[PDB]
Amino acid sequence: EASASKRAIDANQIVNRMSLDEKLGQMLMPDFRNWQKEGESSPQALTKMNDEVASLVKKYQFGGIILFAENVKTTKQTVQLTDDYQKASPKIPLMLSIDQEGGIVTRLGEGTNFPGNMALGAARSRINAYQTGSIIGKELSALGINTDFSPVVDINNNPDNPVIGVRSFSSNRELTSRLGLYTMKGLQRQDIASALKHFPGHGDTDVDSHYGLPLVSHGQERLREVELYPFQKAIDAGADMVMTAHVQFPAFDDTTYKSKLDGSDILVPATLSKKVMTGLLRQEMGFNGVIVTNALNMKAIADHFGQEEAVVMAVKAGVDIALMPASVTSLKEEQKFARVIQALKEAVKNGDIPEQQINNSVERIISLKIKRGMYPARNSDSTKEKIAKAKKIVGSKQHLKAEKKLAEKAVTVLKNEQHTLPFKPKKGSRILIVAPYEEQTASIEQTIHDLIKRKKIKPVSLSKMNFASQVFKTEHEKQVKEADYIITGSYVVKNDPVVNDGVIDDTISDSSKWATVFPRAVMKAALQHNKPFVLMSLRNPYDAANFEEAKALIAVYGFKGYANGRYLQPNIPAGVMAIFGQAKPKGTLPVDIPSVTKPGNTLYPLGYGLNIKTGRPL
Ligand SMILES: CC(=O)N[C@@H]1[C@@H](O[C@H](C)C(=O)O)[C@H](O[C@@H]2O[C@H](CO)[C@@H](O)[C@H](O)[C@H]2NC(C)=O)[C@@H](CO)O[C@@H]1O
Repeated sequence: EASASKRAIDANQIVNRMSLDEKLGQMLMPDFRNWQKEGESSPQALTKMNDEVASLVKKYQFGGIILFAENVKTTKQTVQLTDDYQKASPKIPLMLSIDQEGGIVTRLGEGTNFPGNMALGAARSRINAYQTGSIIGKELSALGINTDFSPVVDINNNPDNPVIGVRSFSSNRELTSRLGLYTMKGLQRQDIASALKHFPGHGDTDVDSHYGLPLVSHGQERLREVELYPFQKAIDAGADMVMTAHVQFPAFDDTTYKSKLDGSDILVPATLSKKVMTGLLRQEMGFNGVIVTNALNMKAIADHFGQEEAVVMAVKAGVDIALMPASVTSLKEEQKFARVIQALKEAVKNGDIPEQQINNSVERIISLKIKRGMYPARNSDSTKEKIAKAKKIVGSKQHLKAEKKLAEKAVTVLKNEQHTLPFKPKKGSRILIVAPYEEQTASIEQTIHDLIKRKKIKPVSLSKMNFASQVFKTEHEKQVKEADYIITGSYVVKNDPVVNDGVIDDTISDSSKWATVFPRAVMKAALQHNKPFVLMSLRNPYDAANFEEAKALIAVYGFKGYANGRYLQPNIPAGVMAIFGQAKPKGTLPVDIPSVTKPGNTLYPLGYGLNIKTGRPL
């Protein structure tokens, strides 16, 4: 009430005293993922502050830094790094931001990973998203990280989407909106600034904006009804920030520019559109929080617009923060920042960007820093004290317990005929573990090893088969014939098996098609030899359509395995626990699964999921 009124006035008074260089500095958020010091031969992961990076923070007075996995490998190192970044910031504390989404996008080396957004979708309950946001937020807070670029509220209603997929809650706008809203609230309750992404909605692309500039051709009515819906709900409920999409939406803005690549005309990406960022987001939708660009180093921008140019265009469009405006990995490259600043200055001096617009943007940034307790600094503990506290919080047993429950709830049973599941092996049974990569067979193996040690199943022998880039051969059939039980993980991004007249082609010997051909070959051999067989879908669940013949089929919505003594995601263990009757899946599909054998039909509908014991829909 009065705090918000005081905050706006304080932000105004503070910005009125800043020089233009200081104001423009606040609007930049670089990364320093890697760094090459004086005397070093090439850039390496920046895990510890040095005086070279600190001097650039002091010189350019950035508003924030985005951190990547390279920068946050251990809790102890992270707390030291964020303290050191704040010590380097000469006047205003930094936003220190990160992509700790959960599931398949996480960064913290020792943090709790969580099963991810589509898993939260499968589990349905919005309180689970709140708990996820809250725990991630608590971990980030302990680490001195104050901004999370989460939640993704893109709606994955194009199954071929290669960049969103299980990063989305759902193909349904209400489920996505509800879980996005509660993620955001959980983060904010821990005083973490939360950014909705990617506006105005990246869900219906089949092109990755990392590698090319995607186009969404839907009309305004559809965009308002679907894409914009979860953004509006979270904006109305007090979203702090919104990250843009480098994606073309001609229904909102058909302005074109001459590409710097091929000289051709290209539709403006939303990030650089005044109609989208000011007309729609700011004015129509009433968002007055911080608008941050998607990363400006991505091909969707960098291919077609110059480096300085993209930053200037983004600010002209109405964004408040330019994310990763230039890549500087040594002091020899530091003028890149000076050139971005000078380009912004010229735009202000010529009136192309009124100085008042700069003031308003910096006031938003400062206001957010005050609102979330970044400014002034709240914590008077020593770094040693902060480290000790964070080591008890980040990846804590309580957090691991919560992660396990959520991952297990999310497991979605799609088929279980004649009680194929749970597997109940006799002593000495041979279990064949089949998955694309060694980390995935290792995750399944370790989980089973733990079950044996904890006397949950009888002792069994385990063999592994890693099938990425392989073609199913006699040696593989022999292993199938020798097994008593077979667990196979399937991994797809875009599910594109070759099918003719309703028949999936199993005659394909091109090893590059391994993802859609090899698991089917294992199934076929297992069924032919009357072997208990379960297929676990590991990434996008659409591959469930590749296994209509199977008697047992589950989806876990997360594919990362086990490496260096650590589970990189909880999803595979949760699925293995379900397979052996040691967890209760409660998942229902948060997307439709299109039929592969009958194109244009839905094989499994949104909301479908079985009770593993009874076979009745949940
Ligand atoms: C490991 C790593 O550094 N990845 C990043 C990208 O992050 C995404 C989330 C990933 O791991 O797949 C990053 O992608 C974009 O950039 C923003 C900042 O990281 C993200 O917040 C944003 O969500 C993401 N945009 C989309 C559409 O996913 C990318 C940008 O250069 O750099 C690495 O690939």
